[PDB]
Amino acid sequence: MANVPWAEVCEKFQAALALSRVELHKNPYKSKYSARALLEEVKALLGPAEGPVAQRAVRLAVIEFHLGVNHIDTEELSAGEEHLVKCLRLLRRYCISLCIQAQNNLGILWSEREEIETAQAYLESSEALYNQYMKEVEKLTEQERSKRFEKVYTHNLYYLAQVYQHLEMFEKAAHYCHSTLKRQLEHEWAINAATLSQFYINKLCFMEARHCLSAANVIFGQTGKELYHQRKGEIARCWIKYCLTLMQNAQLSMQARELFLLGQHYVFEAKEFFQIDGYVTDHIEVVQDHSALFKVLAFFETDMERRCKMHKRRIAMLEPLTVDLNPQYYLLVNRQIQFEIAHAYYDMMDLKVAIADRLRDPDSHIVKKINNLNKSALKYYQLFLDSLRDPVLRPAMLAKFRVARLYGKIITADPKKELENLATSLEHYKFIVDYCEKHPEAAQEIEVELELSKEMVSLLPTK
Repeated sequence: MANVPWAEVCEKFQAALALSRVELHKNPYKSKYSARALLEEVKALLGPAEGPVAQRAVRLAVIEFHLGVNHIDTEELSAGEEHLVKCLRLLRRYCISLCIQAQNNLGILWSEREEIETAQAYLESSEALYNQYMKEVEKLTEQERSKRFEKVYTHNLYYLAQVYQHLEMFEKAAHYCHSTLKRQLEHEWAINAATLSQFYINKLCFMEARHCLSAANVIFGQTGKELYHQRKGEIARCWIKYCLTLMQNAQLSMQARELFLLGQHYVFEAKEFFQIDGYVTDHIEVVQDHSALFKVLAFFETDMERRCKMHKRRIAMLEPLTVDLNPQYYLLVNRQIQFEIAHAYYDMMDLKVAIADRLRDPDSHIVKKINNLNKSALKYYQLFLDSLRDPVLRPAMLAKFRVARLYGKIITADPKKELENLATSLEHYKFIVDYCEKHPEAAQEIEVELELSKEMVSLLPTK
């Protein structure tokens, strides 16, 4: 009886790799266990009871890899981690192939472990050994022993980017997954381009964002081609990040018309695909960003009126979609859309006071439009307080100031209703401030303004 020759280890390699490869397809309670039983039969066939004879070293390294895949098959990886760290110690005492296989095993076990600090420390040590390899002091190859190193480099870099994005670490993780995108398109990419564009939204450089993002669009066009599509939601979030980039560029510009034209084309194609791909919550977000871009995209005086009735038609298309279901989720999104229509009525009232400042106020159709708008906004604020119990510092104070101005300037009734309405607004925020015991931001000067208003409307209508 001699030792294990090359033919026996090659037929064992072929059999084990072929059955594990046809088992990882996942076309069951025993077939995966039959692959694990064959591999533990090889484990018993090992029999452990320059350097030494390299056949034993190669077979122990590949059987440590097979023990690791058996442990990830059985989800009891403690003995697998023990055997692999002993393999790491014996390869330290005992190079390309062994260290890259040990590093892939370490990466997959510390990705299984989900402990952040140990996984990131082991990934930094494998990266340090990678930089040491870049320092640099057979029969049937895949591609010159280079394609295997290429794919495990991309896999290890994507997994360390995942461990880094489990932390905050945004700049270095973003650079690392951009390197994975470059290394992949030189030889999941939609979500990786999505988080690149989201980080660049969090950043300030948008030209490189548009460069890599249009590269993502043209490789979506030239992907080349089953059941799990996900492209609808993926480019839906891409259109979402497109309008968020439009939001931040309009915000930095406001605090020419080519932005209007690109907004027209991109949000038109976006709204077309958003009508294609569902939805309920996505459509709430759609009319949210549509109304918000209609607020931020200001042109002129007479251009404001058509834009206001445009986003009024937008919220009038929002409204009858969520009437039939009505969960408490509808109550929460009803509170958000009442805040949105409150902002829309604030913009409409700025339009109306500009019109009353520059043009004639007591005209018939203008009075009809403003009293219809006042009645609809009173109903909308009635629903907004119906979100509160009829029988956190910023939006409550903003809603109080908005309903205080609504109590103030919209009526020309018998001259006591506006006075009692501003009085109850003052007492409402007095109850708010003795209920919260906290200091406000602008409500103190709007309270002293409403107190002086209480004095002058206590004096002047009586005269």
